[PDB]
Amino acid sequence: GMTEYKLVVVGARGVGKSALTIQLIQNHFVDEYDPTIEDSYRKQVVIDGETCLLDILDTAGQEEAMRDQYMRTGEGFLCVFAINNTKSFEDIHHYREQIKRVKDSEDVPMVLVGNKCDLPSRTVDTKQAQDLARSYGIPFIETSAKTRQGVDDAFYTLVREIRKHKE
Ligand SMILES: Nc1nc2c(ncn2[C@@H]2O[C@H](COP(=O)(O)OP(=O)(O)NP(=O)(O)O)[C@@H](O)[C@H]2O)c(=O)[nH]1
Ligand SMILES: [Mg+2]
Repeated sequence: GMTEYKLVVVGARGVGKSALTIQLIQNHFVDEYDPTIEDSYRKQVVIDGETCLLDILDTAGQEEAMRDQYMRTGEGFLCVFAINNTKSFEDIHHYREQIKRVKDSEDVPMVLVGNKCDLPSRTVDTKQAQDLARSYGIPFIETSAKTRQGVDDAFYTLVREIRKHKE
């Protein structure tokens, strides 16, 4: 595609940032846990009639100190938590606050992603996460990288949010 969208996937360790990205790009589910330092991907897609290029940065999970470099370069952010990891959900606000500080824009293209919805051990209610997304004024998408549930939707929705912001 010709229009380029710089997407950045952030969230706590182990929530499925890489598995989501690899499902989007390569269409398979990675069962292993290989911790990320930083990985870059490219994908040509047609969204809303426009062929475009997704430049995706798959980042290292936070330990608490997100890297300013990709918070400055990224145009939109996938903020990922796991529905069986209450702490990863509580962590989200710190990630959004760090991005908003670096951007010095009150609106920043973001999508909240609740991943691992295929698991039977949910501790984060869809309600709690929806309340957060509504307060931020951003979309909330539940995903499974394993079942591919919501994966395209999460990334494509983020591109739509970037489109409204830059234009
Ligand atoms: N059941 C299930 N397991 C998942 C899902 N997404 C990821 N996992 C599993 O969770 C583990 C961590 O996933 P991974 O994508 O590596 O996480 P990450 O957020 O990239 N971790 P890091 O920040 O260290 O790079 C792996 O064993 C992976 O298979 C999902 O939707 N469902
Ligand atoms: Mg990873």
